Amino acid sequence: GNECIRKWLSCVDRKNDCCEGLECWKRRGNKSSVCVPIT
Repeated sequence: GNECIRKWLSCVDRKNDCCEGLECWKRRGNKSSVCVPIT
């Protein structure tokens, strides 16, 4: 099924929840870490 945080989503306390292919990246203007696409 689907048990993970999609892309471009807030991951304040869910850094290890980001879906496959994403990483909890901290922002500056947003002030809230979000799952970003990794290479």
